[PDB]
Amino acid sequence: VNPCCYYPCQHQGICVRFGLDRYQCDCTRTGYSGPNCTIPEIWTWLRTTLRPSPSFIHFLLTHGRWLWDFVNATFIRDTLMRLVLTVRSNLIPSPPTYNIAHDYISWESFSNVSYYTRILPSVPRDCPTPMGTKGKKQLPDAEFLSRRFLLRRKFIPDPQGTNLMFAFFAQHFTHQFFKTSGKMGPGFTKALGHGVDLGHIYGDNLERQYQLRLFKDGKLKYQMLNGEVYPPSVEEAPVLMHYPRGIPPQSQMAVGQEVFGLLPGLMLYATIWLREHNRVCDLLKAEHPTWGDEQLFQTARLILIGETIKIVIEEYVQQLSGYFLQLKFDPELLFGAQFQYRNRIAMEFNQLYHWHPLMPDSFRVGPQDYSYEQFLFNTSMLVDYGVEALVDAFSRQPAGRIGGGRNIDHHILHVAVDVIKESRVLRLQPFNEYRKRFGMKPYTSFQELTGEKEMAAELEELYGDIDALEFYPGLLLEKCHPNSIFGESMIEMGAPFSLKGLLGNPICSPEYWKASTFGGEVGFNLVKTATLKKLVCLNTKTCPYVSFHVP
Ligand code: HEM
Ligand SMILES: *[C@@H]1O[C@H](CO)[C@@H](O[C@@H]2O[C@H](CO)[C@@H](O)[C@H](O)[C@H]2NC(C)=O)[C@H](O)[C@H]1NC(C)=O
Ligand SMILES: *[C@@H]1O[C@H](CO)[C@@H](O)[C@H](O)[C@H]1NC(C)=O
Ligand SMILES: *[C@@H]1O[C@H](CO)[C@@H](O)[C@H](O)[C@H]1NC(C)=O
Ligand SMILES: CC(=O)ONC(=O)c1ccccc1O
Repeated sequence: VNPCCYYPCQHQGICVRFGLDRYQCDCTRTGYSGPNCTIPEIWTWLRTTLRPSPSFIHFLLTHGRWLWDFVNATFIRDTLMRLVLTVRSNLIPSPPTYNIAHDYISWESFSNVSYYTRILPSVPRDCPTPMGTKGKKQLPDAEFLSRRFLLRRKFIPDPQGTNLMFAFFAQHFTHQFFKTSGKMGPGFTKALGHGVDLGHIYGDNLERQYQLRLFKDGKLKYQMLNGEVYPPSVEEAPVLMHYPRGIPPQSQMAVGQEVFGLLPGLMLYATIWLREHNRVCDLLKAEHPTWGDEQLFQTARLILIGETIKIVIEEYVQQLSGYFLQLKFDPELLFGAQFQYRNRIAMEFNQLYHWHPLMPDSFRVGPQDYSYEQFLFNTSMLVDYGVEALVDAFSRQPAGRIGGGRNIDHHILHVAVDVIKESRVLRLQPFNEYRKRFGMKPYTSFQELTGEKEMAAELEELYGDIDALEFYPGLLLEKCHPNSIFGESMIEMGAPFSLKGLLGNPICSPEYWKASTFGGEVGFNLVKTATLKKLVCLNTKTCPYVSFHVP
């Protein structure tokens, strides 16, 4: 039998088949040696024995308010942020490694970017079981597993007080780089650029961008309604949008991300950013009167990418982490370090980001409470209430807890189901194996996994062996910290993926991080000082309560 099915190689060592039945682990640069890369090197042993547990670190980061307040105001802040930035990233490989077609390095894997990459090779198609060596011959019925462990029974709010403003941001944001090609199958992505390219505002292809663009003052096309500014209609911006048959082009808003029409929350953020883009153009023009359309546009896009990356690090991630340490966005922190300014979206990263539990039972907008069947495709609510109106409403309603289990609304539970199904087609490796990839002890029992005995008990009869527990279910059912939005694994695995994909951008490089790049000091500060509040209020008549945290 395929020896690599036993996943013999520890610590990032590579399992290669040799002869008819042998195998060898390439322990190059893994820090360990031996047949399976288990014998540590002197420095490696020290490092691994002198590293406080993930939970301990988390502890230190979420306590000592008085302490941090003092640290955050010194240089230690920067020092730690850099540590975080670097340490966390070195986990994600770059240049990227494998994809759904190759479980080994290949020039194509590195060239063909329609491919999502993956951190761990697939479970060899010829292993005794679906997960490799352990578990039953057939995995739990996807749907059952979902109804039994992910379906929300009673709404469980996120203890960290995260709101829908955050939720919808997360959705809007991720959908600029998570765009699975329906025409190519799983593992493929129409979101080339694999990162924060703001393709969800400008489009994933030129023609579409060109269509979305006004080609005057560098501005982006738009339309006026009730005296306010909203994205143009599909009749004026003949772009392709995914709306249900029966809705005329004059009722569809063209934005950059085809799917964004299927939720006011999305189209909301779409409007906000469009608004901003246009505004930045104005700013740039006052400064550079000799500039043409292209450059005004091109520059304005770089500024928004900067802003986006800023707001995500200092307010969005901050929100999630709940850290007392003040996260900081400063491309310079890495100028001394060894870092590759490029990113390649991983399928595992895609899985992990399905945060559907955030969605509420219903959507409250003031005295009015809207249902899914009232929200999901409402092509007027946005224009009816207005940007400010919604931002105030979404900032006040709490999002649901992500980790914990049984907290996904039925209206959208069908997704978590496909996520599991897709996982198997992608032949993702076992949860534990991924745990190790991200420097964590594998779980020994389902009862160590979940914080309890009853659910674990059932998961055990179903999966057979904790070592068969799949990637997504593991992330979503794993026990949660004291009162955090999710578990250890979610943080330990996701943080690397998110920090790398944030700093691994060309504008974060020393070659790009110049003021000239953003049209001078004016444009540069726009980035250096961007904030969720400003992003909203500097583009709306009134200023509502805006924040990722419910008041
Ligand atoms: C009312 C709210 C929401 C609805 C109706 C919804 C619906 C969907 C649907 C239908 C898919 C496609 C999968 C399929 O064809 O079965 C999807 C994918 C996804 N959703 Fe949600 N979603 C919602 C909220 C969210 C939120 C809050 C997040 C968190 C950031 C999120 C993240 C994702 C991700 C990452 C994907 C994968 C996209 C891809 O692979 O291209 N969704 N969602
Ligand atoms: C990236 O890889 C995919 C799959 O390896 C390529 O698509 C396949 O192309 C071959 C020959 O053109 C066809 O026989 C298949 O039908 C295609 N399959 C899919 C999934 O579309 C794709 O051409 C590659 N992209 C580039 C530009 O290199
Ligand atoms: C290497 O791993 C294989 C499979 O798990 C095992 O049979 C073998 O005993 C291991 N060798 C060492 C020295 O750990
Ligand atoms: C859309 O929302 C408005 C209020 O924003 C409501 O009056 C109307 O009934 C909704 N239409 C739908 C989708 O049922
Ligand atoms: C210190 C650090 O990396 O924080 N990151 C996160 O909390 C984080 C962000 C996005 C997704 C999952 C996460 O766990």
